[PDB]
Amino acid sequence: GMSSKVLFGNNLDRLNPDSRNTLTKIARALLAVDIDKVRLEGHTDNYGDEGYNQKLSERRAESVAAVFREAGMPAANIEVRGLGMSKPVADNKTRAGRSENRRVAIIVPA
Repeated sequence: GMSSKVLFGNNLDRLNPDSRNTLTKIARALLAVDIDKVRLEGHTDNYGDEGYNQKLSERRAESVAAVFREAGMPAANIEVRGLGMSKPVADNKTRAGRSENRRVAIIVPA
């Protein structure tokens, strides 16, 4: 369940109930131990153009941000960033790699 990486289907930007429940637990844990800040970075595969992917990455990051806000984390303490297709961690040549690029990274910055 719990992971810093949240995955999405091809061209999708929402969260199913299992994902939302997992993310609520992460959010509530961070709230409980009085963490200052969470940074949510949205990402895409490189299919489609820069702008298309930029906006998709923003929608993904916002979906995750909303779960943190609903759990009680103030918006002022959440940094939401879409990086589009620019910072892959896996191989866009393959389905498996593209799948691992379709993500939000949950970060607790120092």
